[PDB]
Amino acid sequence: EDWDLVQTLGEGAYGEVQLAVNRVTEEAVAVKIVDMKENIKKEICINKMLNHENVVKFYGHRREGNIQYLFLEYCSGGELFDRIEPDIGMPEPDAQRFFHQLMAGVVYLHGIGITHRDIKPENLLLDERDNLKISDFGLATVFRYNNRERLLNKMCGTLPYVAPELLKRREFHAEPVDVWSCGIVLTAMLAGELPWDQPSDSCQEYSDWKEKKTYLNPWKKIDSAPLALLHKILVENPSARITIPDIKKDRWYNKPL
Ligand SMILES: CN(CCO)c1ncnc2oc(-c3ccccc3)c(-c3ccccc3)c12
Repeated sequence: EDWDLVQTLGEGAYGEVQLAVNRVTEEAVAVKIVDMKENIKKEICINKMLNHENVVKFYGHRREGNIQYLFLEYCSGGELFDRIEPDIGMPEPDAQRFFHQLMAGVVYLHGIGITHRDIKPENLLLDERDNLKISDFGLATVFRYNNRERLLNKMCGTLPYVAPELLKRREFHAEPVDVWSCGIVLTAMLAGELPWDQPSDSCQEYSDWKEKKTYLNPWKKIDSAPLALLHKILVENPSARITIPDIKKDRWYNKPL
């Protein structure tokens, strides 16, 4: 149980992720390396609640002086982001499959009162069977406790995926915001492109979308069935926006491919 550090698998703010393999049992893991010179105690506290096949497995922590260590399931398939060919995307049947799994993961987190708050292709990893795994709970927080919803007010995430209500509202519900980001993801997957830099009335592309101008990119690359689902998800008003139970009833979602 001396995981030795075979190779860097990436970098970041915090620090890096190493491919730590055992040498006796040879069991691979991803290890997160975080120079504390928070946040870390919340991400662990959260990683400790999680158990699901579309959520990235948490194994342990190790304080070790100045550097925190997170032993997390290894995803040798890499990021969904690299399965998205620019300007093209991917085959509709692969996208549907990744959406299915993504929704199973999100349902699961929401079910236990947790919101991820930064859903994007970069944070969706793929194992060697290409199974989608939600990764990175550093922006993640509790929106439900003792069966009692708390609204959010900390603005965070990544702007091209963030829902309009969180740029414009003092406080807002957690669940629609993940719902929106999942639809920006789906768009990326079917088009190879992000529609806007941000969902704000000062962004031409976003104003073009609200005006149902879907003869522009990205939308013209998207077949009508998935596009009608995107019409229900990317609803500006978070109360009018589609919920996950209803996403699961939608025609494209249930289309055999
Ligand atoms: C990024 N985290 C930690 C979050 O769980 C990972 N976790 C668990 N397994 C993983 O496999 C990877 C990975 C897989 C293939 C190539 C490169 C990396 C990565 C990876 C991804 C990007 C950057 C850094 C690392 C990864």
